[PDB]
Amino acid sequence: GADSPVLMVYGLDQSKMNCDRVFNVFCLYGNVEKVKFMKSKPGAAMVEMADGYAVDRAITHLNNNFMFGQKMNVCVSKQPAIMPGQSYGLEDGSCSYKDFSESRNNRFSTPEQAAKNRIQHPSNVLHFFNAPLEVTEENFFEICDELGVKRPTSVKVFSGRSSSGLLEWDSKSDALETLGFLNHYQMKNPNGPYPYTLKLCFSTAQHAS
Repeated sequence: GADSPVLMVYGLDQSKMNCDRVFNVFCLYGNVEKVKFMKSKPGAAMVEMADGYAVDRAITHLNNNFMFGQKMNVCVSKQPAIMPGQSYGLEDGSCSYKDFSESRNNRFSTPEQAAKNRIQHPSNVLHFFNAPLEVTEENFFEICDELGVKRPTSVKVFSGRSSSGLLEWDSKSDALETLGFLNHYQMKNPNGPYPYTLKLCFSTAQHAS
Protein backbone atom coordinates (compact mmCIF):
# COMPACT_ATOMS: atom_id res chain seq x y z
CA GLY A 1 0.00 0.00 0.00
CA ALA A 2 0.82 3.74 0.28
CA ASP A 3 4.37 4.56 1.58
CA SER A 4 3.27 8.09 2.71
CA PRO A 5 0.30 9.60 4.70
CA VAL A 6 0.01 12.32 2.00
CA LEU A 7 -2.39 12.31 -0.99
CA MET A 8 -2.37 14.55 -4.04
CA VAL A 9 -5.83 15.44 -5.39
CA TYR A 10 -6.07 16.87 -8.91
CA GLY A 11 -9.21 17.95 -10.70
CA LEU A 12 -10.79 19.90 -7.84
CA ASP A 13 -13.08 22.84 -8.78
CA GLN A 14 -11.03 25.87 -7.64
CA SER A 15 -14.13 28.18 -7.56
CA LYS A 16 -16.09 25.82 -5.22
CA MET A 17 -13.60 23.86 -3.11
CA ASN A 18 -11.74 25.10 -0.02
CA CYS A 19 -9.88 23.29 2.84
CA ASP A 20 -13.10 22.52 4.83
CA ARG A 21 -14.88 21.14 1.73
CA VAL A 22 -11.84 18.91 0.97
CA PHE A 23 -12.06 17.73 4.63
CA ASN A 24 -15.86 17.18 4.23
CA VAL A 25 -15.16 14.53 1.56
CA PHE A 26 -11.87 12.95 2.77
CA CYS A 27 -12.85 12.62 6.52
CA LEU A 28 -14.96 9.60 5.36
CA TYR A 29 -11.78 7.52 4.72
CA GLY A 30 -9.53 8.52 7.57
CA ASN A 31 -8.41 11.22 9.91
CA VAL A 32 -7.51 14.33 7.91
CA GLU A 33 -4.45 16.09 9.40
CA LYS A 34 -3.72 18.84 6.85
CA VAL A 35 -5.10 20.19 3.59
CA LYS A 36 -2.98 22.43 1.33
CA PHE A 37 -3.74 24.04 -2.05
CA MET A 38 -0.90 25.32 -4.24
CA LYS A 39 -0.98 28.48 -6.35
CA SER A 40 1.43 26.65 -8.76
CA LYS A 41 -1.07 23.78 -9.36
CA PRO A 42 -4.60 25.26 -9.78
CA GLY A 43 -7.35 22.73 -9.00
CA ALA A 44 -5.00 20.51 -6.93
CA ALA A 45 -4.57 19.97 -3.17
CA MET A 46 -2.28 17.89 -0.95
CA VAL A 47 -4.25 16.05 1.80
CA GLU A 48 -2.26 14.62 4.67
CA MET A 49 -4.11 11.68 6.28
CA ALA A 50 -3.19 10.08 9.61
CA ASP A 51 -1.38 7.12 7.88
CA GLY A 52 -0.84 5.09 4.68
CA TYR A 53 -4.01 3.00 5.28
CA ALA A 54 -6.22 6.15 5.11
CA VAL A 55 -4.46 7.14 1.82
CA ASP A 56 -5.15 3.59 0.46
CA ARG A 57 -8.90 3.79 1.32
CA ALA A 58 -9.18 7.36 -0.09
CA ILE A 59 -7.56 6.50 -3.49
CA THR A 60 -9.50 3.20 -3.78
CA HIS A 61 -12.88 4.93 -3.29
CA LEU A 62 -12.39 8.46 -4.70
CA ASN A 63 -9.93 8.11 -7.60
CA ASN A 64 -11.68 8.87 -10.97
CA ASN A 65 -14.81 10.23 -9.24
CA PHE A 66 -16.55 13.22 -10.79
CA MET A 67 -17.16 16.45 -8.99
CA PHE A 68 -18.61 19.56 -10.78
CA GLY A 69 -18.02 17.94 -14.24
CA GLN A 70 -14.33 17.32 -13.42
CA LYS A 71 -12.71 13.85 -13.01
CA MET A 72 -10.68 13.79 -9.78
CA ASN A 73 -7.27 12.13 -9.83
CA VAL A 74 -6.44 10.89 -6.27
CA CYS A 75 -2.88 9.54 -5.95
CA VAL A 76 0.05 9.07 -3.47
CA SER A 77 2.11 12.27 -3.01
CA LYS A 78 5.93 12.08 -3.39
CA GLN A 79 6.09 14.24 -0.15
CA PRO A 80 6.05 12.56 3.31
CA ALA A 81 4.25 15.49 5.03
CA ILE A 82 2.60 18.83 4.34
CA MET A 83 4.83 21.80 5.36
CA PRO A 84 2.91 25.13 6.15
CA GLY A 85 4.97 26.97 3.47
CA GLN A 86 3.84 29.89 1.32
CA SER A 87 0.11 29.88 2.07
CA TYR A 88 -2.32 32.39 0.35
CA GLY A 89 -5.94 33.60 0.74
CA LEU A 90 -8.54 31.73 -1.38
CA GLU A 91 -11.34 33.72 -3.14
CA ASP A 92 -13.74 33.07 -0.17
CA GLY A 93 -11.19 34.53 2.32
CA SER A 94 -10.21 31.18 3.91
CA CYS A 95 -6.53 29.99 3.93
CA SER A 96 -5.04 27.70 1.19
CA TYR A 97 -3.51 25.70 4.10
CA LYS A 98 -5.45 24.29 7.09
CA ASP A 99 -4.41 22.06 10.01
CA PHE A 100 -7.36 19.81 10.99
CA SER A 101 -5.33 17.64 13.45
CA GLU A 102 -7.38 18.92 16.49
CA SER A 103 -10.80 18.72 14.74
CA ARG A 104 -13.55 16.98 16.73
CA ASN A 105 -15.03 16.11 13.34
CA ASN A 106 -12.26 13.55 12.61
CA ARG A 107 -13.83 10.05 12.84
CA PHE A 108 -10.79 7.75 13.24
CA SER A 109 -9.16 9.14 16.41
CA THR A 110 -9.18 5.74 18.21
CA PRO A 111 -9.40 2.14 16.79
CA GLU A 112 -12.90 1.87 18.48
CA GLN A 113 -14.12 5.04 16.59
CA ALA A 114 -12.30 4.09 13.36
CA ALA A 115 -14.18 0.72 13.31
CA LYS A 116 -17.57 2.55 13.42
CA ASN A 117 -16.83 3.98 9.91
CA ARG A 118 -18.46 1.83 7.20
CA ILE A 119 -15.90 2.19 4.43
CA GLN A 120 -17.81 2.07 1.18
CA HIS A 121 -17.85 3.30 -2.42
CA PRO A 122 -19.46 6.65 -3.22
CA SER A 123 -23.19 6.38 -3.95
CA ASN A 124 -26.16 8.60 -4.87
CA VAL A 125 -27.50 8.04 -1.32
CA LEU A 126 -26.02 9.75 1.78
CA HIS A 127 -26.49 8.57 5.37
CA PHE A 128 -26.99 11.49 7.81
CA PHE A 129 -26.62 11.49 11.60
CA ASN A 130 -26.40 14.06 14.40
CA ALA A 131 -29.31 16.06 12.91
CA PRO A 132 -31.85 17.90 15.23
CA LEU A 133 -34.39 15.49 16.87
CA GLU A 134 -37.30 17.13 14.98
CA VAL A 135 -35.59 17.51 11.57
CA THR A 136 -37.87 17.45 8.48
CA GLU A 137 -37.33 17.08 4.69
CA GLU A 138 -38.03 20.85 4.40
CA ASN A 139 -35.10 21.73 6.79
CA PHE A 140 -32.74 19.90 4.40
CA PHE A 141 -34.35 21.67 1.38
CA GLU A 142 -33.85 25.10 3.09
CA ILE A 143 -30.18 24.35 3.97
CA CYS A 144 -29.45 23.08 0.41
CA ASP A 145 -31.12 26.27 -1.04
CA GLU A 146 -29.00 28.41 1.33
CA LEU A 147 -25.72 26.59 0.36
CA GLY A 148 -26.70 26.81 -3.33
CA VAL A 149 -26.43 23.01 -3.80
CA LYS A 150 -28.90 20.54 -5.30
CA ARG A 151 -31.74 19.58 -2.97
CA PRO A 152 -31.98 15.79 -2.26
CA THR A 153 -34.69 14.08 -4.38
CA SER A 154 -35.81 12.15 -1.23
CA VAL A 155 -35.25 12.39 2.56
CA LYS A 156 -35.95 9.50 4.98
CA VAL A 157 -35.69 10.01 8.71
CA PHE A 158 -35.08 6.85 10.73
CA SER A 159 -37.22 5.97 13.76
CA GLY A 160 -35.41 6.75 17.05
CA ARG A 161 -30.59 12.92 21.46
CA SER A 162 -30.30 13.46 17.65
CA SER A 163 -31.95 12.12 14.46
CA SER A 164 -30.45 10.06 11.60
CA GLY A 165 -31.56 8.94 8.17
CA LEU A 166 -30.98 9.01 4.40
CA LEU A 167 -30.56 11.71 1.70
CA GLU A 168 -30.94 10.60 -1.94
CA TRP A 169 -29.83 12.33 -5.18
CA ASP A 170 -30.33 11.27 -8.80
CA SER A 171 -26.62 10.53 -9.25
CA LYS A 172 -23.33 9.73 -7.46
CA SER A 173 -22.05 13.11 -8.79
CA ASP A 174 -24.86 15.13 -7.06
CA ALA A 175 -24.30 13.32 -3.72
CA LEU A 176 -20.48 13.77 -3.79
CA GLU A 177 -20.86 17.50 -4.62
CA THR A 178 -23.48 17.96 -1.84
CA LEU A 179 -21.25 15.96 0.54
CA GLY A 180 -18.39 18.50 0.13
CA PHE A 181 -20.75 21.40 0.89
CA LEU A 182 -23.19 19.93 3.47
CA ASN A 183 -20.90 17.73 5.60
CA HIS A 184 -20.67 19.25 9.15
CA TYR A 185 -23.31 21.96 8.43
CA GLN A 186 -24.25 23.71 11.76
CA MET A 187 -27.97 22.93 12.11
CA LYS A 188 -30.12 25.08 14.44
CA ASN A 189 -30.50 23.73 17.99
CA PRO A 190 -33.57 25.25 19.67
CA ASN A 191 -32.96 23.32 22.99
CA GLY A 192 -29.33 24.23 23.62
CA PRO A 193 -26.46 26.59 22.87
CA TYR A 194 -24.58 24.48 20.34
CA PRO A 195 -25.77 23.82 16.81
CA TYR A 196 -26.06 20.24 15.57
CA THR A 197 -22.96 19.30 13.49
CA LEU A 198 -24.73 17.33 10.71
CA LYS A 199 -22.61 14.34 9.77
CA LEU A 200 -22.72 12.55 6.45
CA CYS A 201 -21.32 9.37 4.95
CA PHE A 202 -22.13 7.11 1.97
CA SER A 203 -24.95 4.56 2.27
CA THR A 204 -25.53 1.17 0.58
CA ALA A 205 -29.32 1.81 0.73
CA GLN A 206 -30.66 1.95 -2.79
CA HIS A 207 -33.20 4.76 -2.01
CA ALA A 208 -34.24 7.20 0.75
CA SER A 209 -37.72 5.55 0.85
